[PDB]
Amino acid sequence: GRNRGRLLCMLALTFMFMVLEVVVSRVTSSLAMLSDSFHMLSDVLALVVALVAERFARRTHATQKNTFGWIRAEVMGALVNAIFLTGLCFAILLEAIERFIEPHEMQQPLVVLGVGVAGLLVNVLGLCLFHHGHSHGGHGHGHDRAGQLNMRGVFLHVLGDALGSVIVVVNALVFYFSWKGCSEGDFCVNPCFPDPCKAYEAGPCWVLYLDPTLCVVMVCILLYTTYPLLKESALILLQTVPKQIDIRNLIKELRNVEGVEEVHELHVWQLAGSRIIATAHIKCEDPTSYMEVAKTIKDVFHNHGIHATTIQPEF
Amino acid sequence: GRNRGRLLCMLALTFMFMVLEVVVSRVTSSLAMLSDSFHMLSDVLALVVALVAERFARRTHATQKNTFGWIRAEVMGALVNAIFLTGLCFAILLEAIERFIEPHEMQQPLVVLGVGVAGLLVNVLGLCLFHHGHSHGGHGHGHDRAGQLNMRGVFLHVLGDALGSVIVVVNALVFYFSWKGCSEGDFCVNPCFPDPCKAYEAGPCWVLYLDPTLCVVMVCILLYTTYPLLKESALILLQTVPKQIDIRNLIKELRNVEGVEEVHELHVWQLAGSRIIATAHIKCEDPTSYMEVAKTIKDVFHNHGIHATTIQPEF
Ligand SMILES: [Zn+2]
Ligand SMILES: [Zn+2]
Ligand SMILES: [Zn+2]
Ligand SMILES: [Zn+2]
Repeated sequence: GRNRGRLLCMLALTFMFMVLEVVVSRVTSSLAMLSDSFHMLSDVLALVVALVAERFARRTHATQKNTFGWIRAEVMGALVNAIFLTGLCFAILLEAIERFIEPHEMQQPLVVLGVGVAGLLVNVLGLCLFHHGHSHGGHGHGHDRAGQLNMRGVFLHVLGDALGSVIVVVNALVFYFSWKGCSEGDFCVNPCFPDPCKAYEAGPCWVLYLDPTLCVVMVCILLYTTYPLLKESALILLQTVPKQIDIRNLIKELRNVEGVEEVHELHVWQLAGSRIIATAHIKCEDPTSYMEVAKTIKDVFHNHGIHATTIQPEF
Repeated sequence: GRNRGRLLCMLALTFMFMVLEVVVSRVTSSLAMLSDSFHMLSDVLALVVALVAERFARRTHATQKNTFGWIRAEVMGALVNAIFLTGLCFAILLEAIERFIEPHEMQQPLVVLGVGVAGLLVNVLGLCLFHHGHSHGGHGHGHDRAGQLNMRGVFLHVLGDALGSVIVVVNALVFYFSWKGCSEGDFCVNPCFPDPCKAYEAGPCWVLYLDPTLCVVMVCILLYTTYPLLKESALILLQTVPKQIDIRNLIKELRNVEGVEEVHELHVWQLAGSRIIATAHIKCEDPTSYMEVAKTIKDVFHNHGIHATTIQPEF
């Protein structure tokens, strides 16, 4: 409820800021603003993926197209958001390099500054806002993490953009305060800026390379903060034993338990969130005591937290 | 062996064509070629993430950080390649739109045509070249798909680029054969092309919008051919029952087996490739006949192909 509401609100606000950019470009007769319209198309794509994902994670029930259900869909949503952000980070880095090798000068600094401040406000609002395993429930004795991962994915995109907004605002301010370049055409020369199109002193060209370098630094930050989630997400999709559980201790402890000849094929794997699933085979001697033995076996897995289990007797 | 060899060969050839583009740009004093040097960073990135996938998928061996192995790592490699291609497709579409709204004219058509023909040859070479679940093996009676998915992922990128090379070559040819635009400056006017920088008849402007539209069409093709894999890959990561297996028939057939009145918690899920894993609970009356009953139970799962199983008795 709350999560879907937050995502829908941000998607709606994102469309509103898209319309604001388009109309501002229309009044100003500029096209790079329209280019900013498309970054907005990309934030809208992250938000829509995070959401298919919330509806779907909710169908936590035993369908027959998935005997397990869909919570893993939410983890995958987090994963794909992370991968999308990493791809956008690489494309941003390659644009930063392309602007380092080819400096780019912009026009109408005031409207750029205004749209950048508005985007900074929107992104700060988003960052403040976004701050059948038979497991989550039931003691589990028998005869929520995914939400955090999905929101951290959306939070990283919003942070990414926010850093983009900070870079645009700072660059526009530095241009307006410290760049005195010439465009009138009378006593006009651009020594630093190459490519002064076709055939006083211009502004300090060092400032223009202020834009690339910070962007590069920016992506590093994002990549750093992106790395744990895509690690965590790709391990929720690798059937790796969760870090809290160690298998060597489990094997020796199980065998310690009475009546148990062995264990073989112990697979412990983590479902989406805290729904760790473990299946085992346990050799015994007397099948009748097997049941009490199996309850002891359930007690072990249990101490270790694995409260969903299937342990074949293999007499 | 063969797969790692193909991937390493294409990565090496990709670096060679990167160096060729950089040196050609150096001789020609052009920078958009350097832009082509960067798409190359992306083809190289797919090729590396398709590989770490190959390196890991072979460690199919009961580790204690992952009790299943890493074949799922290969499926995830396929998945991430697909997602990367889809992201590049969206960015390409948004660049195509940005060039539709702002037409772009290029210089030095001959070197662009040569690099495009070389890239077309490289991409055609790549397309012709790239054309413990205890399941793959063992009868499995007891007391390779992932490679296709990973290569189809790499094949789709290579196809994507190949279509990019075809578009660049065709556009360069059409410019050289049907575009007679003016740049000398004497009896010179660009009516269609707006933004003729700062202050005869130019070439037909309809051709210049030839570049955007085809690109858009191109991405559609890619998206179409990309959709099944990312569906197939994201279901290998959703624990959904494989399409060949239906659960309703399985439940009734297991119930029809003599000595069984119950099944509960039937989970059937597909490991990476054809390593379908199914765990079940089966209630019985006489534990001694349970063993022969369990062999019958193994026969059922088996017919259905589920060749790894754990089936707790719950007497
Ligand atoms: Zn963004
Ligand atoms: Zn317990
Ligand atoms: Zn490519
Ligand atoms: Zn069989």
